[PDB]
Amino acid sequence: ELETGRQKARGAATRARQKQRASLETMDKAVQRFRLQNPDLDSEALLTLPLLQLVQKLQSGELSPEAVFFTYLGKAWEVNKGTNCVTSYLTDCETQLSQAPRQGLLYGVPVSLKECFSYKGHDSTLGLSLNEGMPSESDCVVVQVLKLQGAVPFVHTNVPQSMLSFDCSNPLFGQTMNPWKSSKSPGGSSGGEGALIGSGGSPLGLGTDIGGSIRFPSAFCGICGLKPTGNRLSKSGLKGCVYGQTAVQLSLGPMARDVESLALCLKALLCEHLFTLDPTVPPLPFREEVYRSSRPLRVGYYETDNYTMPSPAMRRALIETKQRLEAAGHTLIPFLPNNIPYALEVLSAGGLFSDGGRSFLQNFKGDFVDPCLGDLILILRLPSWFKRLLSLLLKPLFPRLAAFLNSMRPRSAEKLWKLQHEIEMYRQSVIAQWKAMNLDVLLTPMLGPALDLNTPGRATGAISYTVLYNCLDFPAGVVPVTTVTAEDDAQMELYKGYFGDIWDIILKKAMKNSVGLPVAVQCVALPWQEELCLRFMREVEQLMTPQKQ
Amino acid sequence: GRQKARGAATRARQKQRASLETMDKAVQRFRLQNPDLDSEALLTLPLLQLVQKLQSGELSPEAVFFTYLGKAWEVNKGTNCVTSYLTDCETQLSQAPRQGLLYGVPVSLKECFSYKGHDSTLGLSLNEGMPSESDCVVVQVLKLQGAVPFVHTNVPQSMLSFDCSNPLFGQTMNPWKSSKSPGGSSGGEGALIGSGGSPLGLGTDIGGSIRFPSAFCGICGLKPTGNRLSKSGLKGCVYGQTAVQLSLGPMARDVESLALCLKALLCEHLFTLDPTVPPLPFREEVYRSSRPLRVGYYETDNYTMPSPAMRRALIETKQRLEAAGHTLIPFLPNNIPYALEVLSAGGLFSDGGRSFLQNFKGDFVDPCLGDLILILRLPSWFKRLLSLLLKPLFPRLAAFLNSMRPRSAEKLWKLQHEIEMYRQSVIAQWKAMNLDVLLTPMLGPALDLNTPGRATGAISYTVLYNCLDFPAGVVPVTTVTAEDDAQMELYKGYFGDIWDIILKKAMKNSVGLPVAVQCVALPWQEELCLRFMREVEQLMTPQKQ
Repeated sequence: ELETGRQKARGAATRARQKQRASLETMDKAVQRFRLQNPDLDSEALLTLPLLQLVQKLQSGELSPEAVFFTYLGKAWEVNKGTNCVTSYLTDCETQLSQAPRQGLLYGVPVSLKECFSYKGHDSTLGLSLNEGMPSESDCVVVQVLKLQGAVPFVHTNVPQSMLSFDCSNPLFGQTMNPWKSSKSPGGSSGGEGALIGSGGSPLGLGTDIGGSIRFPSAFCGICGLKPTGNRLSKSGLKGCVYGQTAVQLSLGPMARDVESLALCLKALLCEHLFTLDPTVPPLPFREEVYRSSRPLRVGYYETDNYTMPSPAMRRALIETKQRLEAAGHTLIPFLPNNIPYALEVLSAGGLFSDGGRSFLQNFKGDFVDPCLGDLILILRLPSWFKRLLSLLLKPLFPRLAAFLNSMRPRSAEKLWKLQHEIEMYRQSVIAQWKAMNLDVLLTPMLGPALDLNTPGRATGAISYTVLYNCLDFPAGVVPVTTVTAEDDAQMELYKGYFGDIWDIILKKAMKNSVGLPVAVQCVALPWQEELCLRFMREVEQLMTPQKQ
Repeated sequence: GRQKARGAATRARQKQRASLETMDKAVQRFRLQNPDLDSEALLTLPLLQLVQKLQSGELSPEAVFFTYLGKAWEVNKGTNCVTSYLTDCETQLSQAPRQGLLYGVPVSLKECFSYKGHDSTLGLSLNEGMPSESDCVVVQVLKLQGAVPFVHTNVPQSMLSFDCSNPLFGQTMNPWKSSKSPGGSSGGEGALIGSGGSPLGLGTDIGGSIRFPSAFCGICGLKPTGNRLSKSGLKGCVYGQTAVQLSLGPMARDVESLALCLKALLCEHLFTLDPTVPPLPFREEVYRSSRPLRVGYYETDNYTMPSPAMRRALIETKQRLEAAGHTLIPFLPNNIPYALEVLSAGGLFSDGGRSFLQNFKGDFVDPCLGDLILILRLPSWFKRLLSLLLKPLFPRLAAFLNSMRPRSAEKLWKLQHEIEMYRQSVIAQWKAMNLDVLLTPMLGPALDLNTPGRATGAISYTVLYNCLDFPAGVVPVTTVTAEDDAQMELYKGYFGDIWDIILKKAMKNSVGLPVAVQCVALPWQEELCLRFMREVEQLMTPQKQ
């Protein structure tokens, strides 16, 4: 196919960057006009309040919806100067401020949206040139339900190009940076949400997750998030670059400063509004008594998946939370899901690249390839025979690289059926394993601390803690527990990895210079048991960081 | 290479013979020891009253079990629907949980519902002599709810048919007319329940397998949303096909029995034993509701011309629904030919049926399957060649034959996304008209034996709602009058191809056969679908309530 150059892509970028500048300029001029009429307002007293108190003050009338909106809008503008997390300001959000239903459970709460969520008259670019100049006709289902619950969506946050990366850079809107350290990644693909919420710019945000896209940004930026069962929320109206892929399940969920906020958001979304607008979502209301329950829990755990070697901080975080849960009265049981290498190398990789990434590569024609994507584009473009040959060559010395590369080959519809059946069986397998040890819930090390910029796309193996539960389709949440100590960073010199392939070499360098950065833990429950998962997350939060309760 | 098949067929016939002999000796023992017991009053009792007398202790579980077992054995003589007698039942009978909602209730299972120590042959050789080492999930919950599964019921070969014959156990017959097919693939269940051999049964449905036998034999059936109930442990031909949703559901004499069955399944035990199933309890408030309904309806899908019996059945219920204060609204799903020919056909045969064909290595092809097997065996270049050669003459056959060609994984995604968009487009219409529920004709009456496999276009009324993945249920509303049967001489179809020809002959000579109607609701609204079925039953056959 004839080369079309980069001209159309270059023009798109400048247009996108302008829409970015104009958004920020409108925000600034809107908040300066508010402060010229309300100098009395205390910003810091407002901005430090937890979402639960904030929302109940909006209800009591002690705080006006205009006050909370323009303070957070101002905070958002300020944190954006150092992080670059906002791509667009939602123009007609001020008309929503006045229309907001007073009885709505999220009344007057400013909510941030990952760019993939479509908003009327706005681009969902995904960092992809061919998607710019393409305003959405409608608000997507979840946006509509947020609005109906009194919430105020106000910003689109940055993604990495295409969203198939856990970094946060794209040739259109640039690179998002971690609010704790300029050199570090905020995570991805919901990275903008991580940088914004993490630095106090938003009390609540929404992201998507297919391989760790909610949990990576949450852990890297020291906030918490929840990836629920795939079809617990409406996926309707969401921009993606590949459609009709059901093997590995894509899901969306809340990201917030504390877990109590997450359970509020989940309760707000799970209502008649959602179930009517998207009838394909099972009408499962938020089970309150399960979330509030204070019974002792049988908690499974592991210190390592025996695939990606945890950092000393990850290991330390896991053991510390494991020990404090035993002291709390919970029974802790060693548990490790069988055949993890299988789940990732053939089930996950194969489920995401069944077509050999052909449909995926369509979005990159005549476009730039952002450096934060690594060689993923270069590798996927190679012919099937070359992917096979290279895989066989690599198999003796580099086993991980071999199996991943082989699964990125196109197969028939027949072999897709086989694959989807094998995922169903593996799901049944881990559930059986789960029940035999009679677990309530599961505790997992969460990848951390934040990796250096432009490294995540070169260390794919690190998704082995997150993508496992998109494949299994289990509700999985992430909660911050500790920060990197000086002792933790020194031990990184004595980090070898389990395989010693080029992924481990890059990951060893990426986690250095990380003192004072946050490290999180992962909480996992059985499918449809997100209220159980939140209850467990609430416990973990209470024992590790009790300031948030 | 037919030695294996002849052996498998011989062995299966011995097991079926011994199954029936065990049954006979068991019922003769109980009848002689309990001669005082009134069997006739027992069998005509509606299931709701039957469990009520069982929970109160007015009737014993031993009483209801062997009374039904005797009837099952007797009706089997004219239908050939029982494939196997599940011997564990007699010990499980004594060990039934007293608190269970289905305590002492005998349940009949389709052969694909795997039961410990028994085969799920599906009419294939390669599955004979391979007993299940485990009860499937739904079978477990039934037992945990006090139910007693007693028999395995016959299916057409490979289960991809709405007839009911296989080389192992032979042909199943409609309990109303010997020359008629009982429908399929839950054909055994249709015949058994249809003549009072069982109060309750379980079937599967990929394209009408619950709704065809229920309509043909004159009983109630429900096809829920694919994943409302646990599919774990079910035997099938091809695994991993998710585009067109496979569903399982109850089959019984009245809709009240279906609701009681669904309430029993939608419990703690099902959700614990299969956590992949969304824990949606049975919403009593919805099923029991009596608010007027905005009812969508159509008399024809403009793809398969309904029989005069069908058309009358549709309008009559529509009329009584209007008379009962329900507002009736003309409604038709968009692009039905597109949904059948490219989506539904392509969904089931994305791989050209290669995986389906593997089960037929060295096996007999039952006449009831028609030309399906040799048509699939054709190479894709030749499937394509015939496709656009037949295109000018018979578009239906041409568009089906093309959709039975192998695709790449890339092409499946494209097709899966088209199914997701179509599902959203039909919902968009549904909301635009503000519908509660949808009324649909149900292909009937029963077709003659060996013609369902030669009239593939007749799946139109059923398969569409597997493609949409909507809860759909049938309720018998009328019977074929000689007047209706006479008008079948004027039936032409919309295309006049062989599918229209075979169907014209097959539906003839049907006086006295049951005609049903179809109730459709939105995904996960099974209890609303049952509420509608309850209404349709009450207005058309008030004696059932």
